[PDB]
Amino acid sequence: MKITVLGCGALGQLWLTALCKQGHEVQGWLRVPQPYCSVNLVETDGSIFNESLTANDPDFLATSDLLLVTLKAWQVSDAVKSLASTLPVTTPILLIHNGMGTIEELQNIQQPLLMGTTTHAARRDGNVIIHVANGITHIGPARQQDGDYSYLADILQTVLPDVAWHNNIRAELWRKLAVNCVINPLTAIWNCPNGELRHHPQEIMQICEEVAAVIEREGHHTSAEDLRDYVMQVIDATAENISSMLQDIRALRHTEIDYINGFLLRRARAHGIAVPENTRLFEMVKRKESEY
Ligand SMILES: Nc1ncnc2c1ncn2[C@@H]1O[C@H](COP(=O)(O)OP(=O)(O)OC[C@H]2O[C@@H](O)[C@H](O)[C@@H]2O)[C@@H](O)[C@H]1OP(=O)(O)O
Repeated sequence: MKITVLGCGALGQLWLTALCKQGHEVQGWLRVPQPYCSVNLVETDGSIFNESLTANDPDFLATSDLLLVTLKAWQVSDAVKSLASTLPVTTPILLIHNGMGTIEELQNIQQPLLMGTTTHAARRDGNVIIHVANGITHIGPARQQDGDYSYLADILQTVLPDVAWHNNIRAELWRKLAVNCVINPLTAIWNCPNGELRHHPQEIMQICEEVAAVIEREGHHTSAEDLRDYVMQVIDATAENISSMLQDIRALRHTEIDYINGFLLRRARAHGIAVPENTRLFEMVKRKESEY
């Protein structure tokens, strides 16, 4: 299959590598055009894939069977809209990122729009990407109009196992969002590893009470206790890690906060829910951001 991968960062190079290894015809797409896309990825078995791949070829884009989008949330919707007039109107667009609210920005996309999440881990070390952990990728329809593109899960399962189609991808994304609304801003504000959050059960539960209220009203049934329990399992699993948001703060990069607690705020507003703690996290990270 012919794929354009938008984003040639860690996740993009993971997908580009896996795709090349199965003989799919690929290119990269870079927001800041460069003559080619550098892929330099060390697999779980220590093998190296180091390859310069085509980038930003509009004819390749125009005949691609899939646009696979691996940008950070705040980069996604502008980049996708800028390509959508070139991409054939039947060609699916699959977004994989953390955070939510890009779909709300892509309502007028005429292409099938899909969203995805994965538990693969790919970490940048220098100019090298390391495939740290294998995992599971779930994809499904982004909006109610988007139909059955499960064939894409069947193809991608042979590229980067495991992949499954989930019509209720949106419920899964909300549950991930709930965890992200806790771990990311608290770690970024407190400049601590994820496991330190254990010591703030009151603040966690309060964030979870707020998120559960919003999720409930969005039509997905959940509990503050269920979200808290999932937050603690994720914290337990990543106790020593430095969060992506804290890494962003430490490196003086723009964060994903507008698509994490920011998105929660926009959805809370729309349902008349008061979210005082999420608001504080959001404003605090925004303050930290505009010191650099
Ligand atoms: N397992 C996953 N499941 C669903 N989404 C994932 C997963 N892993 C990452 N992503 C997301 O894809 C988007 C792109 O992530 P990367 O490929 O890591 O971005 P990029 O490579 O541009 O940035 C990575 C290097 O350059 C810095 O921007 C960053 O801190 C890192 O050292 C973000 O929303 C990234 O999420 P986040 O910003 O790392 O929380």
